[PDB]
Amino acid sequence: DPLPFFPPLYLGGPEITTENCEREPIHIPGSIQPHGALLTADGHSGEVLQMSLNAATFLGQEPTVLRGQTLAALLPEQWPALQAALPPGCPDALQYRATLDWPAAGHLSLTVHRVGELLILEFEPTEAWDSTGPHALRNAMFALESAPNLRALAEVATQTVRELTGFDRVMLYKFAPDATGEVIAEARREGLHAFLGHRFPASDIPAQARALYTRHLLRLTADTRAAAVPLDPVLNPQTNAPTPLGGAVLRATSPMHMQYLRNMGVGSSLSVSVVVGGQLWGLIACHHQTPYVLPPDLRTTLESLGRLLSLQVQVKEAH
Amino acid sequence: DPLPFFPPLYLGGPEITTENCEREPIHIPGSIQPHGALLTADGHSGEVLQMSLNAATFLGQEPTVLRGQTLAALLPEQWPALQAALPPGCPDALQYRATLDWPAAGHLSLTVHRVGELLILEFEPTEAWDSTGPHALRNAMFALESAPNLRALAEVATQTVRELTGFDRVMLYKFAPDATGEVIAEARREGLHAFLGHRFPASDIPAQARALYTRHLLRLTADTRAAAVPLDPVLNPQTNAPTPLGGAVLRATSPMHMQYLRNMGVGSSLSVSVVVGGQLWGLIACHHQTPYVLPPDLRTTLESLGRLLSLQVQVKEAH
Ligand SMILES: *C/C=C1/C(=C/c2[nH]c(/C=C3[NH+]=C(/C=C4\NC(=O)C(C=C)=C4C)C(C)=C\3CCC(=O)O)c(CCC(=O)O)c2C)NC(=O)[C@H]1C
Ligand SMILES: *C/C=C1/C(=C/c2[nH]c(/C=C3[NH+]=C(/C=C4\NC(=O)C(C=C)=C4C)C(C)=C\3CCC(=O)O)c(CCC(=O)O)c2C)NC(=O)[C@H]1C
Repeated sequence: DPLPFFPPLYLGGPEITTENCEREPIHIPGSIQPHGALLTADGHSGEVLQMSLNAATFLGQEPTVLRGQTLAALLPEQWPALQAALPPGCPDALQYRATLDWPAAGHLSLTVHRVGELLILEFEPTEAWDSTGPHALRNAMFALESAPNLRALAEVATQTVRELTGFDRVMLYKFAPDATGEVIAEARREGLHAFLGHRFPASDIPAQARALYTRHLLRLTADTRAAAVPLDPVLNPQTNAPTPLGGAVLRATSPMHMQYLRNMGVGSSLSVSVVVGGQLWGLIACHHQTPYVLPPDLRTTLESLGRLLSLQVQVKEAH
Repeated sequence: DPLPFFPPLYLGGPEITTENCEREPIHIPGSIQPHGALLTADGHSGEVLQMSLNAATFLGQEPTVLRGQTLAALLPEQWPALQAALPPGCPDALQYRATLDWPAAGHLSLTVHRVGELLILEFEPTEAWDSTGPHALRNAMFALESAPNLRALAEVATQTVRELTGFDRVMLYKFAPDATGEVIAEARREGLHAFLGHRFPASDIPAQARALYTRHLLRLTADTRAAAVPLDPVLNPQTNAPTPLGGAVLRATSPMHMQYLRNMGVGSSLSVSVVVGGQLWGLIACHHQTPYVLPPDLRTTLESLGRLLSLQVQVKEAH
């Protein structure tokens, strides 16, 4: 049961310290990570309402020009499909995805979700050969199914995610009822110090983060030294209030957690929730030594693997 | 516990009737469906040993020319990857998949699996826009997870598979302990007669088919009037014995079952096993009124959906 959040910094909220960090409003940082661009749009008319300041880098046109234009004009070939896929009242985790062409190498991957009356559109560069078929997940299911017990399932899950992603470290981090955690399996690059069997205080993943991670099952920091890029305007004009970004992987990471990652020598981090009977059971927690953008198709594969693993854990815990 | 099979027709076995059909060797028909091509190759040297008679249609070169050539020569860009993906002793259900270019429209999809010392290579045409992302499955998982009980899960599963495939009819067919079956959910085109709630004798899916369907989880008939195309030579030269084709979706369907489908007015059929605690629990059973080749990526998506559904059933039955 998390504490209520304080206002974010851009609304005069307090600075976050180790004394108050359970109240950081991590879902509304009003900014994104710089490896992609974000727009928000009215859910009915498709009018573009907010834009990340870096949008020209990815979209080819300046934020000041794009604002107020409709998606019906900007994305004539996707707007109907997008509307149909995300009707009013749909779950905020439901996503529409499409691949767009862009004057640069590879393509742009577009991911969209709906929060209330707002559509949130994420654009990130993707290379052609950076596709992952349904086979990745399909082939992986076999070894997960043959695991004879919970610990063996955990060991195969971390090895499989490391093989699929190439991350330097992949852990299964299990929560105890007091919200402390333990690394119960780990696949890692030879020579990296082991976190296997190590336990960590509840404060390392505070209660509002655990709540968020029960609703939105994947999040990441692509570069633990990269500065966030503001949304402009920072408030959603529909509401004159902050834009919820929990459902966007481009959401800026809490600075407190960015410092934690840097202190561990981590250049890139990603985790996927394992949710069992509606409760946060654990995380598939991944590190890389250097910045790294896991491709959208692979992130989606990892999400599905998380759901599979949650069901396999739920089956085994009943036994 | 199925009866032992008789020899196949091409080894002088008996004709199959309603009196002996539990002994039809359905896994070794020595032939494939005509919408793709099949080769078999030695698992170590990659020498091509058998070829479907129609291979020139898909590969551009005549069967008589391709035989005896090595995959190292024929597929220089895939042979190393293929070898690495399917090492000796790997599960016969494990697959390697790749998309090849071919002088015709779209591409060729290549699917490979290993049985003993043999590699079995299936080639089928696929269109560019016939790709299905990991998102299809990922988005589908939500409604399956929210289903409040087993029957509701069944209803959402059939509707979801019908939405993903466009099939005229999608059923969940559940086996009873006496191997009879019941259609426990059904999504169908308006106006088609309902099979919902109908029960069927065990003989409609005989014991050797149920055994096969416990190991190889997807099979189909793309055109219920299409004649099978022989493999040549029909016997695997490694063994001087029939080539097991259970793991190839291009395997020719039992003529008995083809007639059953025609009697039902079905033009195309596909099913996916639901396997719970290693036992065949049921099938996701699909019909179309006319011939139809579900694309490889969508078939793989359906496989994964079957595994997901099996785990969700297993979770709910425990409760
Ligand atoms: C006073 C505030 C604190 C704090 C805040 C915080 N932590 C997170 C998110 C995560 N913390 C994680 C912790 C671990 N990663 C590890 O590798 C290990 C052990 C080896 C642990 C215990 C993880 C996995 C996350 C999830 C994010 C990710 O996978 O990178 C947040 C939320 C970040 C966000 O989503 O914006 C916050 C606010 N952590 C602290 O220790 C104290 C100082
Ligand atoms: C004497 C032999 C018989 C026989 C053989 C047979 N049947 C199958 C495979 C299937 N039969 C299925 C039956 C149903 N489909 C339906 O729509 C309904 C009810 C509405 C039923 C009861 C199904 C679903 C299959 C699986 C294949 C598929 O999905 O199309 C085989 C094996 C075919 C193969 O894989 O080569 C065989 C040998 N069926 C008979 O009724 C008797 C005459």
